[PDB]
Amino acid sequence: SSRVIVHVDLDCFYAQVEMISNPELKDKPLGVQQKYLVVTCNYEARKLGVKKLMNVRDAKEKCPQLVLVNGEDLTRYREMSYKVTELLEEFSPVVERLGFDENFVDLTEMVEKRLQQLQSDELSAVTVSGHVYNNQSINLLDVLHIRLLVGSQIAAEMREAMYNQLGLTGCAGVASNKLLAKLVSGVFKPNQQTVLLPESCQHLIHSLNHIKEIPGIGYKTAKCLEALGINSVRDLQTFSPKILEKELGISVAQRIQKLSFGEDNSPVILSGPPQSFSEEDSFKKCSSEVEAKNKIEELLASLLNRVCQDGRKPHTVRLIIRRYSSEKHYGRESRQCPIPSHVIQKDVMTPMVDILMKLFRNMVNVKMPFHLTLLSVCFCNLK
DNA sequence: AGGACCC
DNA sequence: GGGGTCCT
Ligand SMILES: Nc1ccn([C@H]2C[C@H](O)[C@@H](COP(=O)(O)OP(=O)(O)OP(=O)(O)O)O2)c(=O)n1
Ligand SMILES: [Mg+2]
Ligand SMILES: [Mg+2]
Ligand SMILES: [Mg+2]
Ligand code: NA
Repeated sequence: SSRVIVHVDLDCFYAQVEMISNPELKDKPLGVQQKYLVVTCNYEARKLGVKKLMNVRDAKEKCPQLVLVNGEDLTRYREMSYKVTELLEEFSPVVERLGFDENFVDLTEMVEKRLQQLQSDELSAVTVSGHVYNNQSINLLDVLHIRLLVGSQIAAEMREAMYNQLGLTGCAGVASNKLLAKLVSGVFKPNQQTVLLPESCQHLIHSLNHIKEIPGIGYKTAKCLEALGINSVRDLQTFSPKILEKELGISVAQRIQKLSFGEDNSPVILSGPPQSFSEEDSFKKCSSEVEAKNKIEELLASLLNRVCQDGRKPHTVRLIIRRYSSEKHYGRESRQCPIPSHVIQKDVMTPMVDILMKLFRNMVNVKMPFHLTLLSVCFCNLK
């Protein structure tokens, strides 16, 4: 039952894609901009003080000569992200995506099949590729260490193929489960890889300084733990299971406390094609109102091409909006409805827009002043 | 339809 | 910001 899981995580992904298109940017500090946001930047910019998700002002001041490129259209990042998953799928079919630039692959079978092929006296020649977390000593007679080192060799083949075939560099983490592979993959960056031997697990988990650093504990849950006086990984590990459940539900409570020890039994699952296709536009009060028709028509036009290009067809459409002000929860609202079977045919635009516009009015009272900062359209329930 | 999480 | 996943 012991697995060897690899987590691959590309370097500064959007900036990396822009640097490749336009090598004139290869040596300049570079930031990818969406509205007033520097969503990410290359490693030249992270030297000069720029952070991911820093607004343009803080970043131009921290680095005046920061070159900026617009990254609001994700089409190119999207396309590259699938070329990566597809290439990893040649190694093992079951690849799980997490966002546009991370993949997990279960290497156990590949590892076992490579071990099956080594003769008695070349087992002792097995070596690591890249870093060993916490510099831990290898024990060549420990079969778990052996299988992890073969895992590290496979990861280095995957990184070399991504570079040689797609021009992309990234990091990899090899460990016994997904949580640990993903934590260890960030230890040496950019463009490096690390393997976690089982004895250093507690060390890696206790190296985190904030409980939100655990994948699966987000903004909301962390705020609730903070309020319970839970602040370190160890505070979570040792806190009352009963009380935790009462304050967060058997579900959230029991999975996070498990994660706090480094335990994660979830399988790597095959992502395959996408479950939804969406586009959004953000703006400052631009919409009020029914020119949204324009706005909604443009989203729709690009979305229609994507779903067309996909070749499965969608059966539900949804419209998402967001309303202006204030310090409270500015949550989104939406309306969905099925797409008429006759329309399921890829004129199209006109009845698709009529539908969206109806969903629009259902949400917004057109008789008073509107109040909108976001329009989004989603196609889903693909079939 | 909303919400939590991820990138 | 501009995307995604799955759950209640
Ligand atoms: N809240 C977020 C997080 C990420 N991204 C985008 C920008 C990144 O280029 C890409 C990958 O996210 P990562 O967190 O892996 O960030 P990077 O790949 O840019 O940097 P690193 O080298 O730290 O992985 O997803 C985004 O738009 N919004
Ligand atoms: Mg990442
Ligand atoms: Mg990355
Ligand atoms: Mg991915
Ligand atoms: Na987290």
